[PDB]
Amino acid sequence: MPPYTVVYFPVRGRCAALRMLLADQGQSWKEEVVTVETWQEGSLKASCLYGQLPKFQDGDLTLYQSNTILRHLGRTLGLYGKDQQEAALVDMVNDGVEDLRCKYISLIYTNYEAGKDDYVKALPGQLKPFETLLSQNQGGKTFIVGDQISFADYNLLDLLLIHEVLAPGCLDAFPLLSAYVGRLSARPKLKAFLASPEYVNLPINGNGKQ
Amino acid sequence: PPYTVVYFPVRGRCAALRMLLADQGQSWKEEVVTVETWQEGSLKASCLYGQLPKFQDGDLTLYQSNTILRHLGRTLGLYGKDQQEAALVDMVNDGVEDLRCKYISLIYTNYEAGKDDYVKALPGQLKPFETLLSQNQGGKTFIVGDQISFADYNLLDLLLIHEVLAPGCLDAFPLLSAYVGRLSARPKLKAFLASPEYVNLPINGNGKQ
Ligand SMILES: N[C@@H](CCC(=O)N[C@@H](CSN=O)C(=O)NCC(=O)[O-])C(=O)[O-]
Ligand SMILES: N[C@@H](CCC(=O)N[C@@H](CSN=O)C(=O)NCC(=O)[O-])C(=O)[O-]
Ligand SMILES: [Ca+2]
Repeated sequence: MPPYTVVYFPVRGRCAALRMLLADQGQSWKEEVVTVETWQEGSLKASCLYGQLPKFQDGDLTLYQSNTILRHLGRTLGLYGKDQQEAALVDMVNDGVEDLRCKYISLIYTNYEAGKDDYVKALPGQLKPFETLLSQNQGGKTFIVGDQISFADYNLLDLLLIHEVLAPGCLDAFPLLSAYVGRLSARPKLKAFLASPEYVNLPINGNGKQ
Repeated sequence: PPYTVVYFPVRGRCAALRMLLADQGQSWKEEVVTVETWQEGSLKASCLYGQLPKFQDGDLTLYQSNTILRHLGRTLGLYGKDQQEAALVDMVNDGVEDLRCKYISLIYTNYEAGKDDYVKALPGQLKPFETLLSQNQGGKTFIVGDQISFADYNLLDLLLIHEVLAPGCLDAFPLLSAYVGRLSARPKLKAFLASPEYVNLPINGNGKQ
């Protein structure tokens, strides 16, 4: 059996980035799907540390919190910068990605109809920091931090992909981020994963909105 | 080092990192940002995500409170003994961050009408931390492993501000209760928590708590 197990609802959501990471790094993992019906049962939810998913297993290590899973995999697979200084920059990027993801999730699940217009208008200002970071790192020709891929790249990549769906052409204003999405998405293992049913046949979110 | 904390005159998202620096015997400077300065626009525009705190470690400039905590945890050896513990430390910190976000939402956007439901839901929000303690050396040491981590400081702050919001919220949790008393008694931290540097700052920026 695989050493890694992802326990989550049948959506990309907060597991999209970690899955891209696993696939691109040639890692093996199992998908344990939890249906909304099974979740309503209460048993599993009550057993979850913070009463939520994703839940992740690495051998007998049981983790919760999507960013905890990303950092754990980043640590173990060498995707956390070349030194302590870079590790901090990677965290700074991931925390920024998380802040915007939280806003994105809030829109999708609690106020889509009445908040989309404002969200899209504010989007450029929210994406600009990442374009700025790319511009300050090798002209944005490599990764978000340093000269090697990090877990933050996978999280940012997902953030960009879902926003292109939410607001088509949103990266027209950000040449480096646009090229970055195309470049990372072309990586052999990641490219195959992104085109596979395992990824394509899952909705981005669980409420039919995107 | 040297360390510089750039923030508004409140405890807020710098409380935990300050407790960490003080408890670890580190020296740092406080750059207090005024309303005029922030409204002026220049400083804000220069911040990566347009927000504070901003942190200086020598020639390294950081933003994001949890990035600062993890950086100090990494460089000062407050991140568990190995990868397994580091993951648990992250799990705790992310849990603390989630509740802090809910707390922030309450304080700044729905205090009057939302306090009732928030306090009613609080016990269920704190229980996970009691459970974590119960599974680590009977809760007699730290939140993860046998050494203090950056998550301990963040959790400690979370618990302190909730005791203000809802007095007695830890009475049902013996491990958390003893944990707060134990951590708060650490010499350097005790002195810091009793100093006006800490005491004379409001918890939040809108006078609510
Ligand atoms: N800070 C946590 C959040 C986990 C979370 O919000 N999980 C949701 C599904 S993903 N939603 O955007 C969840 O488990 N919802 C069910 C419930 O809350 O009962 C994380 O894993 O990043
Ligand atoms: N995710 C960030 C949030 C930083 C933040 O919210 N900063 C606020 C002050 S603390 N508020 O609860 C801030 O800089 N507000 C001024 C503004 O946003 O113009 C962090 O540092 O954790
Ligand atoms: Ca240590």
